[PDB]
Amino acid sequence: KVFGRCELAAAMKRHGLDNYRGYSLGNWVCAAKFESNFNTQATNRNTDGSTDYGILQINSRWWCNDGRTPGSRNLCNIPCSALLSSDITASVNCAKKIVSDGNGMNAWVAWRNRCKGTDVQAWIRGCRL
Ligand SMILES: [Cl-]
Ligand SMILES: [Cl-]
Ligand code: NA
Repeated sequence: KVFGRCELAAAMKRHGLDNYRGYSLGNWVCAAKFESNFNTQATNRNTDGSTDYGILQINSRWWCNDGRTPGSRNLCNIPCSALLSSDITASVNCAKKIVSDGNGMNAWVAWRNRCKGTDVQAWIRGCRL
């Protein structure tokens, strides 16, 4: 499923991401835009053989099991395929654990390089929330 920008903002808000760990909703929408282009089915393979899954491109090296990242962990206790659902609950619940691990949203490279220090509120402007 490819979310609209306001559609995704409303779903993230319902799932508790607005101001979660001090990150306003615009940060989460901005990160999803540049990580996956709002596409829940996005996958990308990393150099170390791990793979990023879903609308927030969560890495199998640490966070989910795809059966093909040797020595990896599964800290969100989910199959990586669950991160590709049209239902974003699994992605949100896992992202909540990631952003709480000490490094905030710096875990997402696209957020650090393209969202951090910008007017992220522009990503939710005009949306009914
Ligand atoms: Cl915002
Ligand atoms: Cl980047
Ligand atoms: Na894993």
